[PDB]
Amino acid sequence: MFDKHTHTLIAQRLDQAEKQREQIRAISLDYPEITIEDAYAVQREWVRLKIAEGRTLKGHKIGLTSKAMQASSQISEPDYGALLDDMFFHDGSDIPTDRFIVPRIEVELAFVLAKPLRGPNCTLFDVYNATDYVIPALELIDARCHNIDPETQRPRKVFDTISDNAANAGVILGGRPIKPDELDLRWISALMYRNGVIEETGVAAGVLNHPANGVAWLANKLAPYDVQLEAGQIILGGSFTRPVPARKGDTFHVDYGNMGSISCRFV
Amino acid sequence: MFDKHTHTLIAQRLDQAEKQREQIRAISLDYPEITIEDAYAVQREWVRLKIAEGRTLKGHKIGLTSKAMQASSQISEPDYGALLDDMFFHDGSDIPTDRFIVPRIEVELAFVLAKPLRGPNCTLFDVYNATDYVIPALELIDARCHNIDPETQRPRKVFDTISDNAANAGVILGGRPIKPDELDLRWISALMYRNGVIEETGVAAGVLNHPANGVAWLANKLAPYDVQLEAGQIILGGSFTRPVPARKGDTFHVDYGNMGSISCRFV
Amino acid sequence: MFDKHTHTLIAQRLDQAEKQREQIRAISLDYPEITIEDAYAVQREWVRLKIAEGRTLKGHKIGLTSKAMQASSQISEPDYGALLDDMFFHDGSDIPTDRFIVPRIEVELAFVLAKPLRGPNCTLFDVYNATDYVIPALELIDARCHNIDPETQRPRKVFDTISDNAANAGVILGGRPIKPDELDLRWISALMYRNGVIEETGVAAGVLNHPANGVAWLANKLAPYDVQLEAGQIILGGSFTRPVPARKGDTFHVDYGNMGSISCRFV
Amino acid sequence: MFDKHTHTLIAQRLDQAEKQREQIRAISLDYPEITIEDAYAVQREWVRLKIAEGRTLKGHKIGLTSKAMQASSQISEPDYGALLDDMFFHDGSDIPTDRFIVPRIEVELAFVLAKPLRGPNCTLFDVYNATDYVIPALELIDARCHNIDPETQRPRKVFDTISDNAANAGVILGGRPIKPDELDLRWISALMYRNGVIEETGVAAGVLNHPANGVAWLANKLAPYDVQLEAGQIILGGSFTRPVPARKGDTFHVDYGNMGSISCRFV
Ligand SMILES: [Mg+2]
Ligand SMILES: [Mg+2]
Ligand SMILES: [Mg+2]
Ligand SMILES: [Mg+2]
Repeated sequence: MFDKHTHTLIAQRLDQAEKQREQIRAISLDYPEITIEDAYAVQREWVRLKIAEGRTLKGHKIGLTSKAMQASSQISEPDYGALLDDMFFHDGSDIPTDRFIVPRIEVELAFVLAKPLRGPNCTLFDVYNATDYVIPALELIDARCHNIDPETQRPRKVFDTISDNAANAGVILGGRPIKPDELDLRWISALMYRNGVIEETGVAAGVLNHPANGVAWLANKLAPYDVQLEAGQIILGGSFTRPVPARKGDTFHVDYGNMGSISCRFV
Repeated sequence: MFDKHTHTLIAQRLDQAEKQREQIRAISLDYPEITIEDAYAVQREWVRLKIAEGRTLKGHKIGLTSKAMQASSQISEPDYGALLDDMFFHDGSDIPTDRFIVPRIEVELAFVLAKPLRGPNCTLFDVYNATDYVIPALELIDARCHNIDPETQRPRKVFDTISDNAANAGVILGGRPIKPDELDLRWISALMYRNGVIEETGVAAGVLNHPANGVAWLANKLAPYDVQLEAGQIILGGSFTRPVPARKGDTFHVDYGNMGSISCRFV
Repeated sequence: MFDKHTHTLIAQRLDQAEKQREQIRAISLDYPEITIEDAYAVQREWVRLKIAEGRTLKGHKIGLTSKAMQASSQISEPDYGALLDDMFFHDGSDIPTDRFIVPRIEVELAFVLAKPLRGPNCTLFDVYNATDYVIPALELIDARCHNIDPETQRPRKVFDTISDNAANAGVILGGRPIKPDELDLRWISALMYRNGVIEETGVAAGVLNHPANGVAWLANKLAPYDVQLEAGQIILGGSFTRPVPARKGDTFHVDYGNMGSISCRFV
Repeated sequence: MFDKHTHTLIAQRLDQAEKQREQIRAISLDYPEITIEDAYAVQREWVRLKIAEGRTLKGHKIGLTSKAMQASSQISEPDYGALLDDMFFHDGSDIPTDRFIVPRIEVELAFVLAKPLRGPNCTLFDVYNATDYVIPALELIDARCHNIDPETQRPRKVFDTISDNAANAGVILGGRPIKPDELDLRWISALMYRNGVIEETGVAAGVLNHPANGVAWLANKLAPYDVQLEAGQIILGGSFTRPVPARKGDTFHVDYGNMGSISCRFV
């Protein structure tokens, strides 16, 4: 494990990559001895830097939820990253494509907390008690590191993703807010349209068998750092679709059936 | 368009590939001038051979329904193949892995016809009127041609798949039979488990915007050949999930919610 | 009744049996005058030892919840055991078969407590008041004593099972969490699949007429020992199916209908 | 295979066994080379004799509808028997215990045919088309052959059960008649009470994955004998519970929830 100053240097390089919209070499290639603990330490430093610049923490996301993507990576559980205020775009918004590098859209559910959640021993049941509203949410993900020879599996890529604030870039909330007990969250389903054609469909149970499961897991991950999920935070639970590339000119419309819809346009 | 003898020659080679469980070189590589008309002519010949051997036509399938698949296959419409009696396995069956080469499982809805459907001008409404029951159905697909050839590493094409009876191999019907009008077919959703873990999820609208659409399209495609979809036939409308590889020892469970489930095990 | 030292030494022998995956002779054959209270004292010592090793108490289970199972065990009421943190597996997990001796799977409902339950005079209504959520739960049960005695061929007795922490080994929570008032718990039903075939089915009322009844009974049983069911504990109420053997390679899928599903694979 | 005369004489012996309520030696022990087809031939002769006496065929039952029951019977498919008019008792009837030898109660769904079903190629969909109503049904089963051989202690075999008209003795229809399309038959569930205590519970999908599947299977089994399922016949599809012994003084109550109940008392 590296000393903090190494984590800070890597964070500064990610920060410049984001600002210039120019990718850097995969962190795990430049730092072949990097550990998962180092990766989260890099993330923490970068988030710290971005908050010092004037951003505010608004929540978190859980990623790498599919067992398939978990299997091919160096780890055997999901990942997480921090959501900042400048990542949020309004339902129906024009999104500036130029701000991103290789943006892709994911289909998720978000949990808006009424009460804090703290580990250890946080459970699904604690999540239900603490959740004010569940609402559909799109995530816009991106990559500040190059991915060389993408067809060749390289498990240590997960360290890059984690360092790179779990690929965070954007969030679009929309549709129908519900109390968590209103209906069975496992069977919420969605159709993702891009430019008027369905590109992906999915069902929420594809996220960790229950789309709220990652929230409890996250609270438990954060506990050792003396961090909790705070009241008012928005927690994105994970995607039940493969991400779909967003290009300038694209319009997205994601239909969650009786849970409403979310739209945006890339300009 | 190749001569009658050449179609039969290709069909016999596909037939040998299936019987021996030994893939042949892509048809498009040995025959670079192959057209889509040729491909269907080859399929017809192979089906003729297999019926002459003692099999019976039980229905048809529609494939290449997604936008991802149509673009990558370089085609602007779906494909189709013929379903024979020996392709059908019972719900909950042991499936002999050794019978197949590279089997993969798809998640579909099947339409069981009470009345014939004939083109041209077959509509979605005709399909509703002619359908006795809709039932969940898994398709087991396979490939008798190499995906990447030993000699040149060149990829397999859409002509190869179509010639190869649209990748047909197996069908597993199960779950809950319904009249077409019982509920909105567009929103039927499914969770595909392999070995207890969700590998894919999907919603039926991902099949041509309405899972009955392919049935009408198919009747219209067959009209020129003086062929119709016959009463009693089972028509598989297309997959709302990417295919998932089946290996010896795998248990599949596909949960269609209020439409029931289908299971099998590869032995 | 035996002295405290004997309870401790029997518990140590069971602990070694579990650790080494090697069964010991039925305790009741070595100790012909063993009482039900002795059996619970052995259980308490074993739980104490495991907690001393760093384990944490997470809840309890109730067993022998059929009049038929009670008759076979020559007892007139259920039994209970303690659930420790290391017994819990995630929904969809690989379960290490080598960790167990003769594992079997049961189908249950779990009660997650928001408030403590203390005897005497704990009622069904107290259980409803104290329960935060009900969630489907599988129990993985095992046996550290021989069922058929190597020397005498005589069978294991209820004293052996109770001493052996009521056959406890594993727990798998999954599916849909509900408030106890959401629907009639009595009519929750389930299909247990092993390797894609239904091995057992059952309905929750098969557990003591109402799956919450065992929880009240348990609180009342524990009162004389100055023990109560604590807030945050998970209480498994009993199986509505006969247990089904788990072997290496087995995939389990348990379908509780509108209450969701739980799966796992033995590896 | 035995000659026709032997089938007749075995049937006469079973007929006397039933009349006298005195078991005979297991047929398979007297006839070690007995085949499944011999067993069905004995059954056919017995049915013929009973009809000659003035009885009328009212339908059929399907048995051994579990993979587990099939394994115990060393068979790879269900069995069947014929239901005669004098086997039917009214809901809430006193049942004369003295008429039977070792009676046991099973919990089933019955299919009342509006149209005939003939093999080969009878499907689930044909069953739905031909079924007028589905109604809960209890089966009273019995055994005219010793389970444990007086001389050798050897057990009864499947050939014995099939010869013995598939253990047929009584049928009790009751509860709520529904059109097959009214609800999902797979999820009909039941609680069997004997003397006010639940002895078994079960769900209809436990019968061959779908309680109508046995009906199609049966039509296909009967086709080679130039027999079909006739309009107006009642077909019992299989038990979703293990049979429960009936003794003089026993009251049975079987609760199918929203499908109604069936009761009887043994006197
Ligand atoms: Mg995401
Ligand atoms: Mg298909
Ligand atoms: Mg249990
Ligand atoms: Mg029966």
